[PDB]
Amino acid sequence: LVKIVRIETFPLFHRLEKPYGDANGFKRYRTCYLIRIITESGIDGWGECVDWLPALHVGFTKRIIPFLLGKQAGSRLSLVRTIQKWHQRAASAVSMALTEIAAKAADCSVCELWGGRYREEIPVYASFQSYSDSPQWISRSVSNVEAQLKKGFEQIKVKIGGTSFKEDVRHINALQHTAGSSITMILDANQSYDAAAAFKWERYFSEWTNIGWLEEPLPFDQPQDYAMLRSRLSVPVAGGENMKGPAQYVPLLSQRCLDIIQPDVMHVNGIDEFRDCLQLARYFGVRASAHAYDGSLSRLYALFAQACLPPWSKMKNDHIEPIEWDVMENPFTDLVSLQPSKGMVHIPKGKGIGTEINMEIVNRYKWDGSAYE
Amino acid sequence: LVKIVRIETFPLFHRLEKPYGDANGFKRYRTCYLIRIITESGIDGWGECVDWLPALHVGFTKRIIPFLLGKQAGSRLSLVRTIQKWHQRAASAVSMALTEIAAKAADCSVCELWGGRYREEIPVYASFQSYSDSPQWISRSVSNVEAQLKKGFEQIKVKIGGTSFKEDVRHINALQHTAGSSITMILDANQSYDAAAAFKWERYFSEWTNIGWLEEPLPFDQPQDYAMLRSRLSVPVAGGENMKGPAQYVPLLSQRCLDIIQPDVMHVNGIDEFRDCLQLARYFGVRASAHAYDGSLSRLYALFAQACLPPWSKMKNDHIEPIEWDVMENPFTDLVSLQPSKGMVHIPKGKGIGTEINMEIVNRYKWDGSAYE
Amino acid sequence: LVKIVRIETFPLFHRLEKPYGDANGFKRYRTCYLIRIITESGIDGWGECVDWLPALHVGFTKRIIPFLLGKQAGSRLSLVRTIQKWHQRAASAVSMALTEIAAKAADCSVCELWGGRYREEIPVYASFQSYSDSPQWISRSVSNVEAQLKKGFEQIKVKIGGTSFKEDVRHINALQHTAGSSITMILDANQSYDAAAAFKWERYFSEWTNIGWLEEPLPFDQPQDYAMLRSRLSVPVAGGENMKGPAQYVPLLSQRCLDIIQPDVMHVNGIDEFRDCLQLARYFGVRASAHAYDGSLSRLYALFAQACLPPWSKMKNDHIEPIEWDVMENPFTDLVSLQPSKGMVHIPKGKGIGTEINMEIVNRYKWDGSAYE
Amino acid sequence: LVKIVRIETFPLFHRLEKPYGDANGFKRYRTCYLIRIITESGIDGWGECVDWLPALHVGFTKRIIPFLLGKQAGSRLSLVRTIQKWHQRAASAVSMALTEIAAKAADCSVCELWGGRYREEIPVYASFQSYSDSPQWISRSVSNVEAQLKKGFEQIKVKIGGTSFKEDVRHINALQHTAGSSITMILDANQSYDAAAAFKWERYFSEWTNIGWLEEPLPFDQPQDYAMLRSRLSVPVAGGENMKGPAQYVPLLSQRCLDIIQPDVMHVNGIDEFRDCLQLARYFGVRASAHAYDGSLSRLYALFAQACLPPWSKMKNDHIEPIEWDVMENPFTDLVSLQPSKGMVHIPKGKGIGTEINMEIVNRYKWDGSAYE
Repeated sequence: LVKIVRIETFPLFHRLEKPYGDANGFKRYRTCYLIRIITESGIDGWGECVDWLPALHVGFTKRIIPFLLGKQAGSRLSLVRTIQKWHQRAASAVSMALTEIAAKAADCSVCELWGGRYREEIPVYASFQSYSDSPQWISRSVSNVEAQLKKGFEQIKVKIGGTSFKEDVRHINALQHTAGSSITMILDANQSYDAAAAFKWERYFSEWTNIGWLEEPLPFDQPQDYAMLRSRLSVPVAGGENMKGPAQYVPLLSQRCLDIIQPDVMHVNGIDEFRDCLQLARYFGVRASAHAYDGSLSRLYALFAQACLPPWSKMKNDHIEPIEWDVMENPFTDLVSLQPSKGMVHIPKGKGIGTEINMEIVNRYKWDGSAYE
Repeated sequence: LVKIVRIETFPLFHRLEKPYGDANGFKRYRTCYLIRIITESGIDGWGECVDWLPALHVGFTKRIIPFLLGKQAGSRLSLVRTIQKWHQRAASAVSMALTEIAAKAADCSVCELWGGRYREEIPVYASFQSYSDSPQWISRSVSNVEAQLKKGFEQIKVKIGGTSFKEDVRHINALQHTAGSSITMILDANQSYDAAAAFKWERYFSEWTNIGWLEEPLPFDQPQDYAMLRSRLSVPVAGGENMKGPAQYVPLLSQRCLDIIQPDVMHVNGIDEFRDCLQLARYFGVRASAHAYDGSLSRLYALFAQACLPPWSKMKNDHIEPIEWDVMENPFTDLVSLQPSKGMVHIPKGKGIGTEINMEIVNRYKWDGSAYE
Repeated sequence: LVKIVRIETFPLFHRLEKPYGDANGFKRYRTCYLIRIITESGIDGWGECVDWLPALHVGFTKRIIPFLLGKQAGSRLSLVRTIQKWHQRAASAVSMALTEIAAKAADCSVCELWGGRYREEIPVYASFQSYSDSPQWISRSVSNVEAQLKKGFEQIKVKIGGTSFKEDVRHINALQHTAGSSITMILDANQSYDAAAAFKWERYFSEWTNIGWLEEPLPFDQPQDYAMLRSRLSVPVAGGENMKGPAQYVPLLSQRCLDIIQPDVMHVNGIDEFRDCLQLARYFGVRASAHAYDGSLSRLYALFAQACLPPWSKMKNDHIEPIEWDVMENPFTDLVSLQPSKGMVHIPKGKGIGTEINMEIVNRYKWDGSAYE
Repeated sequence: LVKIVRIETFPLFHRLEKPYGDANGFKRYRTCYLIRIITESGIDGWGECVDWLPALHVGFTKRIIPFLLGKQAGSRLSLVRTIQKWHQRAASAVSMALTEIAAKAADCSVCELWGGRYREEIPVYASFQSYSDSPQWISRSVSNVEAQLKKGFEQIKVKIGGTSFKEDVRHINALQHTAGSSITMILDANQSYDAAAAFKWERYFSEWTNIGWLEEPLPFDQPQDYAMLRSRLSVPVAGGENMKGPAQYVPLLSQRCLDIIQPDVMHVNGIDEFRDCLQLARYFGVRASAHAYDGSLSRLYALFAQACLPPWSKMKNDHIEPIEWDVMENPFTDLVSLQPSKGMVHIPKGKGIGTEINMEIVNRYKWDGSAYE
């Protein structure tokens, strides 16, 4: 029954050396917002969220923190529920810090808190923001992908739908010729297309044997269009990274819209809601591969969640979905000291989250408090 | 700490002084099967299941126990999932025992283990096996109901569908005149009917203001008949107590078959799958009221689960569903010293399950090993 | 392995003393066509069909009999299958004679041949052809119904849809006032109506408590209209007496068109196909009440079939559907000596069909071979 | 004549010399449970079921046998329906025994009891448990298949879905090169996949001309996923071996889920319910090919049933579906002395089941009462 006594906030900001992006445009910076909740006993817990920092920082300092102080850290479901009404993304960060506190007070790991892992290794794919601001963007993308293939990644994700079909195809072709067919390739459209535009890829999908899935080809306004497209393509369709929770997945799965859902710990209403998304997928007989582009601490929670997820198939060697691993310039990957080895992540087994937040990163990237174009 | 070293079994049996029943026939006895899992550190936990005792006992002693000895008690998800292949009922009892151990090892209650409760009290309804083997069965039922109303139950469930509509209407009318409109009445058909037979009640549902729901009017073979009937009645329709897990509820809910689902901790694959049933209902926007007719220790788990469930409505004093409380002759109701007052059950707050199994009852009703019927 | 050696035919004809009818018009005569198949061993079997006698008699004498002679009586499925291609109604008669032969050669009853009865008593309703050729048709119908109520029939079927709604209502009202609410009344429209015309009865159905079902309100060209109407009425909808077999029921049941199907032994492809219709209904969760207006020997087979049918409900006193019992002038009711007693028929238990064909009737009503307006 | 006076039980057990399996894991032993029901007159009959022997044996000796003693053997429908409540598996064995008794008492074969056969020979396919515990599992499977092809099997079934697509394709390719296009190949996934995983085979189904069907690609939780996948593949889809009866097939067929249903005599509620499964398929216009992997005496019943089934097509030499023939190490294949020649099984024509249970095998493999695994 140990009360919350203090909460520290760490808005983080990093201007990118070279911009990159996807169909929505070029990213110029990366941000992160960490929280540390400290209880009466001294047991503490960390959380992570990502949103526009001026608005996010006041959400915490002016409303969430004053609410949380003096509250019972153990009333996790209740506290996260009430905060969800003010800022959903903040709510996810709080849910992480409170889970860490719980696991520590219980003297166990987070996976143990959840009833024990099924496995201690989780596959990851290298996730690229393939567009850059250069006429030579295709050759640079090819070089970047080659670099990561050297590291033993066997699965990659790259961007499409930001330029004409003809030009995207040239890019994908160039990657096929370097990577070869033993590398699995995922193509992310970031909702650029309509059904007919997406379908133009089918003639290539008919030939290629190494396409993992087609990701977010369409916006979600018309679920029936997803069901339509899915039944026409020769590769799996994934999506849903901007869904807010299990309730929003339910009708997409009832309508047979997707082969793979992709909840993001930070977009849904916290880690328990996130785990419910994964289970929902299992119950509907569909796959789940977390979106985690902006995560590091949150990404570790997605890995814990995957480790506690039952197999999706009876294939001895192919029965757990990979998680997204951002491979672009981003110092926040080091907030936790955990990296893949040959496309595989080994789950920390220690108490709480089994690892520590890298304070050098926290300190180096302290946000200067200013508005950032 | 938690390696499993010993498992004790307690088959229990009670011959009824006076038989009672429902549309499936008369119950002649009650049974219960308790297990006590003991770990290396001495931390123990209890589970309960119910099935025909000769076959259940051999399943534990010859398959389940030999498998569990030497296993790590904290690998709850994994172990339950493995046992679920040989025996779902057994897996449920195992899940409960492992949950108690987990909470004890964590030095918290089961509800705190799950992220903390939303509330401290849960409503219950008095559940009756209304039919007796007697021409005077209606008068008897009336007397039985009046007895429980004196204890301040505000909601009851009684049986229909075992005899002609005309005679069942006589029974219900008699109850209506004695209990009056302050008392909520739940009618349970136990799958006796087809849509047209069930629909005959509508002309009375048109007049009455105090029907809680119509329970299991039909078998579940044809889900579409449920959606059809639902749209025709003036009262909610509940069921699904014999569904084996959340995956079985999914198509029913996608098809808008039920107003209320009624999972049973002992019929689904364990306490975590049971809790997933309740979450699934919430995400589909349907109500969830646990079936708990057999069961005492499993009934306690159903109450913990309901305490950790967010509200179903925004009504200040009508936003959590009741749980079933068997009010018929059954000594196993005392296995756990928890009873409702004025139709409300206060949830135990102490470490583990916050209560002790009554060894007096366990010893008194030891099954003597004889086969029955 | 006993061959068919001889087959005798008995076209029967009876001019009605006073014509009666339904929405299709007045019946002026009744006909019956009996067959007797005799095997090498002397074991014989009877069958019954009903169709226009000139065409039916040549179907037998010129094609079916010459086919059947020298065939193995025991190859029932095969022989009935092949004859179905020439004349379906004849095929039913053959299937009956061959079943009788089988039961006799096996030294058991027909019910035993089928794996034993569930019960030995079957409820029947008195079935009226309510229209007569008189301004006083309502008073005569009232008198006819009163006469049968004296015999202890508790359920009746009468005709509607042959005249304006206003006039039919006057007739039904007159019957309600004599019979009272302890008599169950069935209303047969013989496909007179469209959805809107049928629905006009709903205002009366809203008031009456003793309506068994509404029978064949619409033609079957548009199954969706049945599904539509069923969901709007306050009484069950029955039909399907002109369906040719199980395959034709399947889509009506998949579309939730009917509460009760009504196969006719003589319209479907013989008795095994007929029993399959009954089982199909059970599997779809719907009721089955045989059409049997023109049957006597065939009616007995419908009774055997009902006796071998599992209950439709869990109601101790209401779990088997009645069969149709023609109560109009018709000497062929006496072809077999079996009559209801207070609305209940007791199934003959003896070997073969447990009864004999009444040869006095066969002889008295020999068809004179002439065309009959 | 047929009062039941004695019932003898024969649990049987065989430890495999070399384990084999499918995507669910490796089989280590085979079991069989035979019953012999003896009537007052000395007429007896046999039944077979398969389940975990300690629990199955107690179910018979303590519940089923005590119920049957003194009952009339000719009340087959009733007795089977009562037993179906305690134990479906047991009811199946009981149904078989009572059917043999019925046919014997009738002095005819089982097929004649059912109305006579349509045909005297039924095609079978060699069914393999393709996976072995060995790096050389592919070569072994190839050798095993070649061995059976030498016996003139023209159709085989092999296992997929237990390992990665890539490795399963290697296995199937190896089989294709050895067996060639004259041999029909059936691929059985044992519910390993989701739709997208199953659909990966389509690019090979596009090339191959000799695939019989794809068996159980998916679990049956979401029927709509089957209809979806069916419309995308170039080969028929079969399944349903774990459906409990015709009522469970109805929604699958209404929804156009399957090209082929695969009832199992021992998994449904008896031989009459099994035959209803096959009839249901015919009325829905779908194919029916019995699952018979375990079973020898029950396999014989499946063959009798198929001999009494009308053709599925109008193709002179391709109008009856094959039945499964287990070709793996299993001494219980000889319990009944019936084997295929050149992939065809000739149906026994003699009274009762036309054959004797091999008491040498029954005695050799007597279960010693020890619990296993």
